Amino acid sequence: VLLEVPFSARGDRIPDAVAELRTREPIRKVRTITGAEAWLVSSYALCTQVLEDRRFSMKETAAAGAPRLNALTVPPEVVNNMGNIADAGLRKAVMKAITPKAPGLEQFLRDTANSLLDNLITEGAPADLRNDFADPLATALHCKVLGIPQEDGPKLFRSLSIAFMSSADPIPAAKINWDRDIEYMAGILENPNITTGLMGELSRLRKDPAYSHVSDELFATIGVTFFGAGVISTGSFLTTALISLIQRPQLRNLLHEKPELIPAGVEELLRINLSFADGLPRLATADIQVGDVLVRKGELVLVLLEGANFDPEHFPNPGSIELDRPNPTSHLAFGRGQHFCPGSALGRRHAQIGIEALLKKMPGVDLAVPIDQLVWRTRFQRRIPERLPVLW
Ligand code: HEM
Ligand SMILES: Nc1n[nH]c(-c2ccc(O)cc2)c1-c1ccc(O)cc1
Repeated sequence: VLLEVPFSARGDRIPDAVAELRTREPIRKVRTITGAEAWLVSSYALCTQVLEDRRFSMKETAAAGAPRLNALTVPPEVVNNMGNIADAGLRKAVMKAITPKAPGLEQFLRDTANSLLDNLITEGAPADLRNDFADPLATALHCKVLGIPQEDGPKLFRSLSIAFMSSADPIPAAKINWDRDIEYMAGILENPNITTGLMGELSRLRKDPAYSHVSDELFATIGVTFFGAGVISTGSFLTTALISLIQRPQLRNLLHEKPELIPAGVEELLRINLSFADGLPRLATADIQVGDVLVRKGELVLVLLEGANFDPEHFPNPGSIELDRPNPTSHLAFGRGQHFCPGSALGRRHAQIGIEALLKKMPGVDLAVPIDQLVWRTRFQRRIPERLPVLW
């Protein structure tokens, strides 16, 4: 049969297959889990082209009858969430509220990381660094950034193992959790105690005359989607970064010894990250030449981030973490172009502070199981181990 995507849910190694495709056929046809055909793009040059040409549309991926990567877990209008935010005149305000720059926010991240780590040391090895460190760090950060109660984090988080599924078919639970989580965020907008963070800001703008015709549904949706995307993305990235560090003891020791190099190491950890389980989907809105292929209007294109980020033509010795590259932020871990991640700085800070805190508290961190014993989540939009058992 035609080559099927994805190739592997493992987030600890890139398949050899990826370099062979990039060399032989850096754009080629594949079949997705729904049985649709798509073009898989796997070189830095071609990934960048697709991402920088808006005629490859994000929004149009949601059109009825399109070839699909996977089934929607959001309303179709939510695929255009950033466009809807810009159209409501809310982009600057949202972007400002999710920077890691608010007074106290970095200290709160540090404090939270340290407390989680003290609790694991009290309890004794083995510790699970996903469920008991990275994901609670992510969840606490996002409650603080949104201005919502910390104690509401866990129930919101538990929606995410369904919300970020990569399924061939619609998921009944996704609707149940979406509607419940929208109702919660609508209640937050009406709650006078919520005066800080992204929700406190949205709540003020909602009652300002310049935003009187912005819908209550959009305001709630921003809350739900920014919580879910940020939590899943920071928690998953930090988890798989910790694997890459733990398996580079020389690097772990360098960063421990010289923590000022942590921002450069996180940037390399981003470059090499396999967190995104699928290419980023786009729908062609015109006939467009990409390499040796004429992509036709209506066809699905999948931009393979690791294809670009491990391309030796751009990043020589791609599989090695080198802290002195001349082009260190030029990876595609946060995307490129119109839909460049709005949370990028926040994501970087979360990882930096989590890593700094772990290396200080557990300088001897190591896996407590052979690496092949990690259980990789399937049929999900992220690659993540179900547990990350460590000792120190
Ligand atoms: C290390 C952490 C993160 C990584 C690796 C990541 C990665 C990405 C990538 C690759 C995209 C582009 C998707 C595409 O073009 O199809 C994206 C978009 C997005 N990110 Fe992130 N992200 C992270 C953190 C965050 C955070 C913290 C938030 C929010 C608080 C966030 C919110 C979103 C949203 C809302 C979009 C969609 C933007 C659009 O539709 O134009 N991300 N992210
Ligand atoms: N691609 C996705 N899969 N699942 C979601 C999502 C986010 C939060 C939820 O509670 C439910 C689904 C998304 C999502 C997240 C952020 C967006 O701007 C648009 C879509």
